[PDB]
Amino acid sequence: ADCAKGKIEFSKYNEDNTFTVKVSGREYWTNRWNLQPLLQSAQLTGMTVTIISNTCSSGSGFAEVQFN
Amino acid sequence: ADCAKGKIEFSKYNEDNTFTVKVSGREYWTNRWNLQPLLQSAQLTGMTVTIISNTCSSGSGFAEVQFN
Amino acid sequence: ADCAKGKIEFSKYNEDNTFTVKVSGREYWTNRWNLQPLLQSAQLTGMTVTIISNTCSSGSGFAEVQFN
Amino acid sequence: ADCAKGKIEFSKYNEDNTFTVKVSGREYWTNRWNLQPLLQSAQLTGMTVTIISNTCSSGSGFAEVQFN
Amino acid sequence: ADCAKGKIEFSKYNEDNTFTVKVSGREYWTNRWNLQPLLQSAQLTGMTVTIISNTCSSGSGFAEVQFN
Ligand SMILES: CCCCO[C@@H]1O[C@H](CO)[C@@H](O[C@@H]2O[C@H](CO)[C@H](O[C@H]3O[C@H](CO)[C@H](O)[C@H](O)[C@H]3O)[C@H](O)[C@H]2O)[C@H](O)[C@H]1O
Ligand SMILES: CCCCO[C@@H]1O[C@H](CO)[C@@H](O[C@@H]2O[C@H](CO)[C@H](O[C@H]3O[C@H](CO)[C@H](O)[C@H](O)[C@H]3O)[C@H](O)[C@H]2O)[C@H](O)[C@H]1O
Ligand SMILES: CCCCO[C@@H]1O[C@H](CO)[C@@H](O[C@@H]2O[C@H](CO)[C@H](O[C@H]3O[C@H](CO)[C@H](O)[C@H](O)[C@H]3O)[C@H](O)[C@H]2O)[C@H](O)[C@H]1O
Ligand SMILES: OC[C@H]1O[C@H](O[C@@H]2[C@H](O)[C@@H](O)[C@H](O[C@H]3[C@H](O)[C@@H](O)[C@H](O)O[C@@H]3CO)O[C@@H]2CO)[C@H](O)[C@@H](O)[C@H]1O
Ligand SMILES: OC[C@H]1O[C@H](O[C@@H]2[C@H](O)[C@@H](O)[C@H](O[C@H]3[C@H](O)[C@@H](O)[C@H](O)O[C@@H]3CO)O[C@@H]2CO)[C@H](O)[C@@H](O)[C@H]1O
Ligand SMILES: OC[C@H]1O[C@H](O[C@@H]2[C@H](O)[C@@H](O)[C@H](O)O[C@@H]2CO)[C@H](O)[C@@H](O)[C@H]1O
Ligand SMILES: OC[C@H]1O[C@H](O[C@@H]2[C@H](O)[C@@H](O)[C@H](O)O[C@@H]2CO)[C@H](O)[C@@H](O)[C@H]1O
Repeated sequence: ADCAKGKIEFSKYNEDNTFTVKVSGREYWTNRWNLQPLLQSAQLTGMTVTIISNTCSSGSGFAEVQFN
Repeated sequence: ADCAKGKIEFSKYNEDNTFTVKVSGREYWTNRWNLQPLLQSAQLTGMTVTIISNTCSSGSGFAEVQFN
Repeated sequence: ADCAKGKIEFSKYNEDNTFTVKVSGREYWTNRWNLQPLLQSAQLTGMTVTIISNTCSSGSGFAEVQFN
Repeated sequence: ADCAKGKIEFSKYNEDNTFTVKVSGREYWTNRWNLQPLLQSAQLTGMTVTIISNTCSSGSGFAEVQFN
Repeated sequence: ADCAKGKIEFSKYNEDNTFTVKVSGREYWTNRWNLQPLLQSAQLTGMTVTIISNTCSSGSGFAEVQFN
């Protein structure tokens, strides 16, 4: 499902090396290392991202994301 | 063949780690990890890309792309 | 704890491959390779970063950081 | 030898994972993956590059390049 | 010691995978792969870099650098 669509409010590198982004008031994290620079680049340019996952409650993990 | 030439409309990181880009109204995906940052950079800067592949219908894979 | 929140005044690549950033007048270092490009991008763009660690005195290590 | 010195006219990711650039009307390819993002950045900012190799005819391989 | 401080005049990817930068009229090289994208980004944006090493003559190696 499309869990959230919006700008990245903040991003955060976590101690376990996962990466959290806050979109549409909800936080989601991913363990895919390659998405770190891609998500930060979207954040910097103010691009809209769509967090895609089976679980959409805040604090959930995701591994799929559309840029624009 | 040159399947599509134009700016990337959107890109998507897939759960299976492949990467999809939509160019000239058609979607294409690649499994080449090195293309991910090159494609996202082309998207953020509005570079014109030419998706090259023997299969050009929307939903097809590719591994070759020219950046202008 | 939130050790420092501000722009990165300088970053430095160390001989042991760790990376140091100076934020709010204090220096912090991290051994997480993935953070290097993220922290440099933040520095180049003037992003506000929050260094998160249980040890916040100048010269402390960290592995967690929020980008705003 | 200095094979070509000029702006990157176009770059291309090849199916065999090599990367081609066209400079001063000639095509050069490299198998050094680390060069890909460096060459694409030079291309985006319009920086002059000097392709260095012992073989300088169009279609030759290289692994050395000066930026500016 | 602080060997040189200024903008990167040019950078060069070498055949042995090392990376050279020219700062304040002197060339320095490093074998640290991680420094490549950091040094190139510094060069592209005009950041001031300070090359730190015990050997400061042109042609010397380094593995420590500050980005301002
Ligand atoms: C001699 C002719 C026999 C049949 O022709 C081949 O048909 C297949 C269709 O099944 C074609 O395969 C397709 O090739 C394209 C590239 O031309 C794509 O493959 C590339 O991209 C994928 C995904 O990124 C992989 O990286 C492959 O290694 C790439 O080559 C497409 O996914 C693939 O189905 C083939 O081109 C015809 O020659
Ligand atoms: C009397 C109480 C002692 C027990 O508490 C622990 O104390 C130590 C101090 O010696 C704390 O260790 C410090 O933890 C921070 C993060 O909170 C830093 O460690 C992180 O960063 C480094 C460098 O990048 C490494 O990546 C570590 O893996 C990270 O956790 C700091 O460097 C470290 O000294 C500890 O937090 C307390 O629980
Ligand atoms: C010494 C043997 C007699 C002739 O000298 C050598 O001739 C060969 C011609 O086949 C030259 O090989 C060419 O070398 C250049 C660099 O000068 C290119 O090789 C580089 O780039 C490729 C592709 O990226 C690889 O990374 C190589 O490792 C690099 O060295 C070119 O592709 C290659 O054909 C050789 O230089 C002469 O000494
Ligand atoms: O003009 C640059 C060129 O770069 C890429 O091709 C390279 C050489 O130009 C080309 O001669 C060489 O062809 C070889 C293949 O390497 C090999 O895999 C195959 O078995 O034989 C052919 C010769 O028949 O390939 C290198 C790349 O390794 C790029 O593929 C090409 O489109 C063009 O951009
Ligand atoms: O990236 C290349 C290289 O950088 C660092 O080494 C530098 C020089 O390459 C190296 O020659 C030099 O060696 C010095 C020692 O520092 C000094 O203690 C000794 O007495 O004399 C030699 C004289 O050559 O060291 C500098 C760094 O100060 C880095 O240390 C090295 O690992 C490597 O990455
Ligand atoms: O329309 C593009 C899609 O690309 C990816 O899927 C492809 C292919 O289209 C599909 O049939 C196959 O099952 O998986 C491929 C990836 O390995 C994405 O996964 C899709 O979401 C579309 O973007
Ligand atoms: O002037 C800097 C040079 O850096 C690289 O060479 C260094 C060093 O200068 C040289 O003496 C040694 O043999 O190799 C080093 C790299 O491992 C480049 O190879 C040179 O072309 C210069 O750029």
